Amino acid sequence: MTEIALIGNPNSGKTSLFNLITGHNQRVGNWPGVTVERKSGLVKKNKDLEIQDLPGIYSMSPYSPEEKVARDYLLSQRADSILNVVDATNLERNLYLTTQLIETGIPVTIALNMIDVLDGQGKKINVDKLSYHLGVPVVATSALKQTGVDQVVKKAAHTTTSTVGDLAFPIYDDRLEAAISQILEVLGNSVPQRSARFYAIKLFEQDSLVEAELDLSQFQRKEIEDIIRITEEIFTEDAESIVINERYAFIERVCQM
Ligand SMILES: Nc1nc2c(ncn2[C@@H]2O[C@H](COP(=O)(O)OP(=O)(O)O)[C@@H](O)[C@H]2O)c(=O)[nH]1
Ligand code: ALF
Ligand SMILES: [K+]
Ligand SMILES: [Mg+2]
Repeated sequence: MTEIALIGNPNSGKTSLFNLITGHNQRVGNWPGVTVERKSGLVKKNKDLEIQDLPGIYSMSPYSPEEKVARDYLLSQRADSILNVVDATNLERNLYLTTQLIETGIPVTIALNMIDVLDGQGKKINVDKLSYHLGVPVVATSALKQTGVDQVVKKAAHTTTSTVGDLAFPIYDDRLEAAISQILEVLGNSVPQRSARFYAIKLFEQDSLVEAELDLSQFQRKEIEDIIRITEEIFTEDAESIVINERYAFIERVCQM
């Protein structure tokens, strides 16, 4: 059983796609926060695949307990594949979560949803260019028009932890990359090897939840803290700002193409 997880911002159309894929009639509403818990189902056209509908999430640093459900599912390493549902009308903001999903080490396939609205707004995105610069497969989809749904399930099924070798993580400012490497060595075996980069960046971000979940040694805590301090002076900017800016700068470079 291949495990595919529907991850994306709230109101991106995850349940709409789920319902089409599974034949289900799970709750779909035109406001953020309808889906509040996990729901599994089998892919109608390919019964070997199990797909998970999860609540909308703005980032892997959750604000509400509903956002925690999606995060915990991915970090528990249950999912073989991340089907990242992206709102094409709000691309830049949706990609902020995308950068974090890749970092989890679970291969990401993008469903570039609501392509119909984008067509009605008189705009077009070079799908192949976006896919190449992002390092992940991209299929333009519409849940309304029922466009590209089967194709994106197909690709997600072929982009799992079992079929993908080395992954293409988003590369940031080289000065931050040095800090990430050092934290990766400090971390050693305190985290899964697959998700190591995700945790390393979140520890640099001083994410309270990650810090508590990992329960790192006093020696590890001192060295990370030292790595952050030095990198802050190099960047002449606070740790949270460095990462936030570096994600959006990466997003900027990808979108212009
Ligand atoms: N126009 C258009 N609307 C969509 C599309 N996908 C979903 N929707 C609509 O987007 C809203 C959000 O749907 P939903 O599945 O609840 O989003 P979710 O919170 O990610 O599960 C609903 O009003 C759907 O009718 C799409 O591809 N095109
Ligand atoms: F905002 Al939702 F499922 F209702 F992501
Ligand atoms: K919704
Ligand atoms: Mg939903």
